[PDB]
Amino acid sequence: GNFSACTHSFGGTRDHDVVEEFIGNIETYKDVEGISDENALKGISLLFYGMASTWWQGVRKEATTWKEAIALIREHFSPTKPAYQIYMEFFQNKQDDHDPIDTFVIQKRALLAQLPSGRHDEETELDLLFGLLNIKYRKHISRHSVHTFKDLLEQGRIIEHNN
Amino acid sequence: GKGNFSACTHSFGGTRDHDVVEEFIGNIETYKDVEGISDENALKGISLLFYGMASTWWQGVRKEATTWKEAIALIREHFSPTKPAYQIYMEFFQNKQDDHDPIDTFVIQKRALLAQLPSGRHDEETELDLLFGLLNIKYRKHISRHSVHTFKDLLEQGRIIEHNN
Ligand SMILES: [Cl-]
Ligand SMILES: [Cl-]
Ligand SMILES: [Cl-]
Ligand code: NA
Ligand code: NA
Repeated sequence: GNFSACTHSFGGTRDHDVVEEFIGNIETYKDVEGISDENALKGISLLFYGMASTWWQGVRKEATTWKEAIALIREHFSPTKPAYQIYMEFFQNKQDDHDPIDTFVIQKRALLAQLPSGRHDEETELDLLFGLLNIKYRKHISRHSVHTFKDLLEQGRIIEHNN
Repeated sequence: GKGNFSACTHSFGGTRDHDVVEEFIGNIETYKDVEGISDENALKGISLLFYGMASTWWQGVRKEATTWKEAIALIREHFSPTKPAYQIYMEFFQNKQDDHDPIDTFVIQKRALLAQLPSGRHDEETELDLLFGLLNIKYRKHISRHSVHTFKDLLEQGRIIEHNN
């Protein structure tokens, strides 16, 4: 009753649906066979082979609960762009002299939409963006004069129309 | 009785001092409450409370302040001397860790900026995400993002690399 009879296995395939299917299968097996969280944690290494086994050897001390073991599998194997990479790319290029504010804001908010969904509110997102705006706009627009991207775009478009 | 600030003894000239701003806001909130002035009327009468730079400032922003609450938030935002968050982020991302900057002084310079943002805005995981891309390849070869959870972990692992090299 520790997964020694379980026919599900995971080798480290970096495929979201494969990871969710595996996690779903072992949660079901655990529930149907009446395995405790503590025993599921002590037996989970029986379900890994290849790269997943080498991986588990490296992280198992971090998994103090069954729930943390499941979170480690999702975090490590479900593929995503690392947040640190998104921030670096966000700060890599300032707004050009001839790039209008709408397309500049679209591209930047597109990078912000790659970060975890609940992490930043619109105020924080505006703070991240505001320093990259062209000096042409910041001469007219105080950070304290805008609360939303829509406020910023409304003032920026007026500036563009008056050139 | 009063419907305006004509009997208020408090005024603000634009001193960029957090304690002065909070004292002024507290004093006009007390007067407003004692005289039973509504939010809407306090906003219509607020210009009497400003002189000098604060008067010129208010002339320039008053259209943005559609409520008393928004007026008070604009005073706090404009007169509390702080580096604005957007400038903190730009300065943070301006310099990568050089080949000769060790982990202690790199982390200290970056924490000096992060400590100027609102205390509850970013948890340590988010602060490490902001930092990690700026770390020199000397550290990133040996230190995986998934392997550090705290600045203490990062400092401990970076010092081992330095002790070896
Ligand atoms: Cl079993
Ligand atoms: Cl006062
Ligand atoms: Cl501060
Ligand atoms: Na302005
Ligand atoms: Na407003």
